[PDB]
Amino acid sequence: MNLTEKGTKTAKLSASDRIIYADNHLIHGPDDITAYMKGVCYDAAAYMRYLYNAKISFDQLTSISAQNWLPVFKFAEGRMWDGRNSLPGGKAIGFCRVKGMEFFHAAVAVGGTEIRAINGGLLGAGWLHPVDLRKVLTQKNPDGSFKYDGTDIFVYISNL
Repeated sequence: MNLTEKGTKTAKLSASDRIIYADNHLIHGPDDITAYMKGVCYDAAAYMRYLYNAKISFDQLTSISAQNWLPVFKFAEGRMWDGRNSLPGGKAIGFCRVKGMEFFHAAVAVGGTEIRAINGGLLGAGWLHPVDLRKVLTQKNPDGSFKYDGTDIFVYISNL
């Protein structure tokens, strides 16, 4: 992804300082992830995982863009959200159509069932406008999918 001047400075902090930085400026606001990187939902999620010391090199951060994060997140290899329990703070949350497991959105868990994201409409339309998944994904199917916008989706917690 492309970084801003501020996103570059923040990315080159030590692993320790990056965690402290995310906690103080981003996971609960008041900063907007768009002030750090110029990407879309997947890049916002990857940037936050990188700050929390995920297995992402600076070179991967500054060369992988948008959907190319999908083989790094490996969402379908993670834990399915059961629709009721808390999401682990700072983790990447992936949303896919059941049919073909086609991922269309990524968010960041910020506590309980709340998420921050960009470019996701009802699943997060701005980093500073958190969404409670329990308010949006209320109807759960026998397969563990949820009814969303006329179709069925899975919710996965990336291990990244």
